[PDB]
Amino acid sequence: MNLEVLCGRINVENGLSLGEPGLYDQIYDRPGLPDLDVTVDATGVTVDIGAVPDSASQLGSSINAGLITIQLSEAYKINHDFTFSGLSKTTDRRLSEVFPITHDGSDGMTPAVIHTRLDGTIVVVEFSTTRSHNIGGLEAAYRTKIEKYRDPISRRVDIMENPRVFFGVIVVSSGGVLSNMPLTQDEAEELMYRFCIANEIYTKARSMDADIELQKSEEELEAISRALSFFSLFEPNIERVEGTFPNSEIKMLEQFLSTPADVDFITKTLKAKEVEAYADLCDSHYLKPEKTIQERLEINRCEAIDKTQDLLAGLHARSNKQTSLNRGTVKLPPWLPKPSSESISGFGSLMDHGAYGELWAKCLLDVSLGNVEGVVSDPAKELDIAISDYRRFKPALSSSARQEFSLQGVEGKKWKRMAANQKKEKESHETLSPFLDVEDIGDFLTFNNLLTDSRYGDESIQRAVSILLEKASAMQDTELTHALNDSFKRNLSSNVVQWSLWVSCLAQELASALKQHCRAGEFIIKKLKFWPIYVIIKPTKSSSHIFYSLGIRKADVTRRLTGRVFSDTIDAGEWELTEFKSLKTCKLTNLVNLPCTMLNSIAFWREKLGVAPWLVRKPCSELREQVGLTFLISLEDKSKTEEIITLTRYTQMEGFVSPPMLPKPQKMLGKLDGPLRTKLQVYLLRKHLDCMVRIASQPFSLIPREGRVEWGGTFHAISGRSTNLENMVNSWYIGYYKNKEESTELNALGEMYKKIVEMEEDKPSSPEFLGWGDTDSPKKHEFSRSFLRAACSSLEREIAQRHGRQWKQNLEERVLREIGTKNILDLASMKATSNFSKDWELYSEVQTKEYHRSKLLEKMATLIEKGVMWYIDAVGQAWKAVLDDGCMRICLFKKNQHGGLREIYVMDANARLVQFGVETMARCVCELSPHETVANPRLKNSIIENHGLKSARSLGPGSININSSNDAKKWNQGHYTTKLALVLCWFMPAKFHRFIWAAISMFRRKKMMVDLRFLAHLSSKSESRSSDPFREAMTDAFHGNRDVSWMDKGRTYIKTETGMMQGILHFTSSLLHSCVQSFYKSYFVSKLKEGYMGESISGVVDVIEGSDDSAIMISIRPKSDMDEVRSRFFVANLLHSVKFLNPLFGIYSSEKSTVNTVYCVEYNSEFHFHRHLVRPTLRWIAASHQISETEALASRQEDYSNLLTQCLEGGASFSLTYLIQCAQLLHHYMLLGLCLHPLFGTFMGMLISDPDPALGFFLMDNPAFAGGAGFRFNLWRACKTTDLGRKYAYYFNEISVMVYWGDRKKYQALLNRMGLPEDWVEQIDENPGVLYRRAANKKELLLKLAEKVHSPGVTSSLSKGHVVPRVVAAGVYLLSRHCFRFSQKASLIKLLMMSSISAMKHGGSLNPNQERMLFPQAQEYDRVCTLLEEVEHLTGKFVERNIVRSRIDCKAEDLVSEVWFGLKRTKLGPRLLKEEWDKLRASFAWLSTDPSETLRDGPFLSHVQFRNFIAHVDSRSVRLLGAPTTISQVVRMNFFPGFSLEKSRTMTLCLLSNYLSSRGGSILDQIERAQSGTLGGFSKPQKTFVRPGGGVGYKGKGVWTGVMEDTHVQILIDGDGTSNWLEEIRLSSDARLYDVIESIRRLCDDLGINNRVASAYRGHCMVRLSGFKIKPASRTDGCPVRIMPDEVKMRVRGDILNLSVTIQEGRVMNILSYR
RNA sequence: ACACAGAGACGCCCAGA
RNA sequence: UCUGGGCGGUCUUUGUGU
Ligand SMILES: O=c1ccn([C@@H]2O[C@H](COP(=O)(O)NP(=O)(O)OP(=O)(O)O)[C@@H](O)[C@H]2O)c(=O)[nH]1
Ligand SMILES: [Mg+2]
Repeated sequence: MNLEVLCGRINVENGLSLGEPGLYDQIYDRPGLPDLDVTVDATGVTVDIGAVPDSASQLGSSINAGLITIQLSEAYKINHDFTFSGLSKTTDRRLSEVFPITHDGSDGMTPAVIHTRLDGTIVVVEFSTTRSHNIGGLEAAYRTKIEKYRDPISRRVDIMENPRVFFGVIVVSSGGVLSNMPLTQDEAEELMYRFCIANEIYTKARSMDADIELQKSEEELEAISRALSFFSLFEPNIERVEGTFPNSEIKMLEQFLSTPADVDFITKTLKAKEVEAYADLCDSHYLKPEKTIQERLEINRCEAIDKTQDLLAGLHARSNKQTSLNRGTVKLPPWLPKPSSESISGFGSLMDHGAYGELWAKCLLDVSLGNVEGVVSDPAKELDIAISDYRRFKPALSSSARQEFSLQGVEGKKWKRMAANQKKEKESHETLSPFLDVEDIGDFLTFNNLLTDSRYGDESIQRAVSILLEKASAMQDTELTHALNDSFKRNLSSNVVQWSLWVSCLAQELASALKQHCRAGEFIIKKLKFWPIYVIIKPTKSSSHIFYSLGIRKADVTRRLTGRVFSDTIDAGEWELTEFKSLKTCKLTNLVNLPCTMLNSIAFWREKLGVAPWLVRKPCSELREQVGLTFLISLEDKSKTEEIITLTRYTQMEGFVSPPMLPKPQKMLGKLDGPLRTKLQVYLLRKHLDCMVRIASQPFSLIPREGRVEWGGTFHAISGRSTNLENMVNSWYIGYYKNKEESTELNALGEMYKKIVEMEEDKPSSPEFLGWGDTDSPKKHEFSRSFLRAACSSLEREIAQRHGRQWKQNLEERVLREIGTKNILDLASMKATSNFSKDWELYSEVQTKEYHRSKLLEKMATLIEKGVMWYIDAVGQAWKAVLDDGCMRICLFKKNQHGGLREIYVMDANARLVQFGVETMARCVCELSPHETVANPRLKNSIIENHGLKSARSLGPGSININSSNDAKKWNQGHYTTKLALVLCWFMPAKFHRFIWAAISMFRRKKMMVDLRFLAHLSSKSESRSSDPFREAMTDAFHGNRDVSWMDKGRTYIKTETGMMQGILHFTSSLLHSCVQSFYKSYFVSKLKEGYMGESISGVVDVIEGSDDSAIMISIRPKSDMDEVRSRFFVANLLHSVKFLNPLFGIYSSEKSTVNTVYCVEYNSEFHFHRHLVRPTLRWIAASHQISETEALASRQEDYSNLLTQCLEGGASFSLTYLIQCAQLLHHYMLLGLCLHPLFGTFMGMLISDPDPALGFFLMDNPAFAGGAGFRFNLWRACKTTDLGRKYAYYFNEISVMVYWGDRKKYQALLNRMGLPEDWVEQIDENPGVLYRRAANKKELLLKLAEKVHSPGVTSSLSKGHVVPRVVAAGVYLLSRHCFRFSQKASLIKLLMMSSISAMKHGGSLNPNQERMLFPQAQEYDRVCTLLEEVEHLTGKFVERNIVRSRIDCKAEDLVSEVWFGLKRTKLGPRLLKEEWDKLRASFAWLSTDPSETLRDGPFLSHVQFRNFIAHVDSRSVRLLGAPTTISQVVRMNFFPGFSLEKSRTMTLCLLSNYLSSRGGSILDQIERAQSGTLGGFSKPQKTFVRPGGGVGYKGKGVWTGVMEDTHVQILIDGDGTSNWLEEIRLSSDARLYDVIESIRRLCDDLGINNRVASAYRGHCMVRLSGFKIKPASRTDGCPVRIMPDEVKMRVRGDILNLSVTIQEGRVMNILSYR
């Protein structure tokens, strides 16, 4: 309506004013809604408006009741345009036209109505519209708009004299209209009615997928616009880029894009590599001349024997050549005493039994003469501290004793220069000969007494564990849990676990003593709390060695562990003593975790051999061998020890190689080099050599049975005993029992510097093979441009075929959106960033200063403080800094892995911002690839599974499948970082090239810090005498005696030009490997088409690729016996030619690859053996004890639950899950101070009073469904069935026990460097909308940063390695010194008494309101709890080798945000919105539309707690392994292997029974929640005028929108009065196209639909669908298959079962009715 | 004792003889 | 080379992705 009257009524007097916000609610009565007929075209959406329904209150003058139309591009403002079009005047002007330019960057955006004709003013009446149901969101919108538009106007005020400006804001919502210019109630009513009718139009229009998936709002368009503006105005100064980085000319990119691939070179090179591969495969694999398989195997065995003997001779020639040595693998005594109690006759016989005897006697004399206090803590003294709220001796050791101790490292620094110490040091470096006699290790492994019963079931430690386990099982006390508990007791009464108990106690007590220091000659003596073993301890410091000597009376040792693998013990008169041994912080974790490790090992290797936990059987040879091997690996904890058994997987996968090809296990002799320093290493190496000889002698026998393919003849990697396939795969994985987190000494940092340099120094001198020309015999780091063009074109063809034509525009828009939506804060994280700069280059200046890495969060917050809020506004500054620097800065360390040796690089702050854009670009490009899995996880378990279906469909029954599991070597340093730029720039638009090329061109000069301490100890070592050229290379490179290109005179860095870094260009290299795999796929299809005699071989080829590990799968069908051999030969040639085709692409095939394997593939350690999927369970079983350093006590339990779930999903039965949860309980209580605190039993007794998990109680899963339910499920069960619910209800009615680690010394400092305000809580409270959205301004980003830094995740992120020793070192004072915090400092005994004195003031239970508030998922918890009583006793039968994968399965966050702030986040319409909000109000009565009303009248003081509450309100799904009512089936099948415990038609019958019985609520919602589909209806009801039509109406238009099989089915329908036909069809999920088509046709024929009329649309399309049949997407005719609430009458028909779902016309549609 | 085809660690900072 | 004392979320130490 009129604007001049609205403008002229205001009068400006002095200057700029904001006005007064007037709020006008609904005052006058409102009519209904006019009749609206909306139709969506291919170019616009148009509305016909009917008569206004009886405007008795003069409301509706603005509407015209005629015809209106809008565009698709203008549709997203369908409210903001149509509501406000009466006041809209076409101006297209900015204030910059009427005000002089102040150069503030505000000269381009039109700010809505800016009517100027009032005495020379500008008003800028700027407009808005919201869906808020309250005032708080309206106030937030007003504040956001005024903050957006206030500052530039005030900046532009002062340019002219006497300003007259008067800015204003209008906001319209359903609840009312708030403004600031003078407005009367009538036009406010008009605007609100226009808003209601426009919202109705928008609701009708939201049944169109062109608008549902349209751009959300102006935020996405503005992000795309700013990204476009940055990308079109970014000058990287390319001449400088060429001047400072090598190989940075644009001409490489121009010639790659312009000059096509030379077909003649490709044709010549392919036949050259084909004949080379044929010659190599004949020569190496013995085909010329012709021979049988047997003699081929014998001569391959001869080659293997010769190669192993050559390696043995080479290792023996560099050793000390000794065939006998007395060395113990386990350096701990074999004592297994009987612990009784605290027990602190010729004490002179120890003096003359050596130096250790002298020390022990002169210590025990001080013990007897001195004070008992100090050795152990008195219970009374510790109890006197909690309620009321170390022994050191200096013996005069002799010179001989001091020298003997210094020989073993005790005070060895002072006696370094003596002759004996120097001789010991010289002999220490000697390598052991491989021919050393190690028969004792094999004798111990084969025969031992580790699993024999120890008979201490009535022991106090076992009594404590038993009572705690009985209390944990008291709430579930049935027969099955009792049987498995008794089995755990038997596993706790073995000899090995009883030895491990006192060993773990010693390790934990050493970890406690690691923080103590002693003077020269002082020692610390203690007694084990249970066992009568005395420990003498020499502490140096925490980061150095701890020394210990053990002593025990000869009468207290009841029995010993058999075997000669133990170190010699000194035999004195009445005591047995052990020499001084050393440990470190890293080595203690394995010894702490020892009894749990043995318990889990016994459980796993007991069930894997087929004996039940509840059966009694004597241990066999192989079980003892596996347990002893695990014991020795855990006790030794050395990298070279586990490397040999790690390589056994790659060695033993070669036994699956099919003819014609021989097994090649002797290719791994290259990685088996290196010195051997222990007897166990020698034994493992010889067993590995024997395994290679046995593998080369005979392959694994692949037997085709009646319905499945099986493998026989498989055997253990080390012990060599014949076992099953699963046992072999698991035995490949015993080497991960070593700790990941191994502290690396400085002397090992040099050798890991080799891999950076040893491949850099061989850079080719000519860069004309680095991307310029073509080469048929390429050196490493070189590649062919033509081959890269061919592979890139092949992947381009694949992407265009899969995602339709003009896909580059979609890729451009998604890349622009992804870049624009990124802010500064998302890249801020608690990951380490480098601090290396130009000031750190010269060692002559940084010799004293020590280098510390900073946090990325701190630097990103520093950039936030400087007024940088968007990501694109920092990349330019980062590139300016990097280009001025001239190089990219990197700092290194070592990865704490198991698979080998690996260096890890860390960027500075500048390079990360540049790398992030390229990373997102490459990820978005790889998302289009149909065989890339790094960005598409769903393809990991899809391509392998669907290959069988494709082979069955295309080739039919009887298909031979041949696989190749390729792995690349040196994936990072091999790729010269010009290939990746070319590959990325092939797929990207033309205007994005000049940033992609630059950002990747900075990887060609890498500037890497080396360790400063390494430089300090190398500077004073200018003379080197090592038998390795790299050591002297480092020495004279640092000292400048020679010239190298990778280190200069006195520089703290190394230069690296060739190669990328690890994972830094992960997605781009994934794209490159996808291109290579696509080229190989096309080439393989071509060769299978051209045949071998000219007759084609009918076969299917598909490839999968990740980062460097790929797999090629080829299924072929021979037609005869003679054809099969030739076809297998041809396929073997094709799969072998990749090893020579890869160097043309610069990829080097490793010896880790297993080529030409039938019915077997490995991709990501996921071994697919035909229809039997194999996972290594031992990795997750060994992963069940590393926990994160957390502050709350229950968080330890939830971490244990997470690790337990990880162990369950790896393929473990529920019995192992229960047993390893028992071991987790034991581990948690030992960390609580079970073996280090005198006051545990009383603590134990106090847990009689209260089983509170927050106070230190461990909850246990139900043994039938253990691991699959979280910790919160156990908490819920305990609250319902025990008295814990009373305590929780009392605590809630009154208104958790958490401990600070280091009292937040670092955290607070991390706060103080940021400078964040301490008053941010009220700023969050006053604008509730700062969350639930992303960001809009600098202040809200700062507030979100302050919210991020005050989070549990960032709190539990400053923890360092060796978490278990640091946790257990606090176990001596966790109970009896004030360390916990309650919701000041108080000991946990005090917390238990405070809980106990309030236990008398307890009553009732948890009402439904509190348990719904606290325990949000209670419904499915009860549903899964009520499905467990059907099987409760050990009743069943023994009847598994068919293990496959199985899976077991609006929300309030969107609802609250939409209601309170009007942000579109829900699919549901207004009716369902009101219904869901009413249900949420029924859930919590304190909720209200006003945010302030909910804040003030709620239990949360500020909005952040409310936000975390809503986040915690909002599904748990678990993946298992087993054979192919579902819950009952998987529980019955997955309890124990081979043992049973006592479209889907069945689901359709269940739904029908529910419909006839009406057990639940709406049957439509029950069907939808059951994942069945077929729910929806019309939105244009096919307008019906008169009967003469074909069904009265059925003419003109019509759309059916609904959900079937989780899709957005939006079938367009149209009739001409004589027939009805579909027009366009849209689908969301393309999982099962054929079943969806069948269901669609079945729905269609019930109403009557013809597909004769094809279409009128020839645009973008993925599949074109003719009549009831799939056709090619663009051939002819068809229709464009496109990928992007009331129940009144369910009557039935006759003679057929029917469900009347008649939506808007007299025809019945069927859901699942049928006959 | 740990690390290593001999680079390290086996204590480190403080005023006093 | 001795004398007194002080020393822990110490440092080493943890990157790119899923
Ligand atoms: O922790 C990791 C592990 C793997 N990766 C990335 O994944 C790649 C493959 O991981 P990889 O174990 O195969 N190492 P690679 O350099 O290929 O040599 P090799 O072990 O002999 O085959 C590596 O080259 C890294 O780029 C990481 O970035 N971080
Ligand atoms: Mg690899």
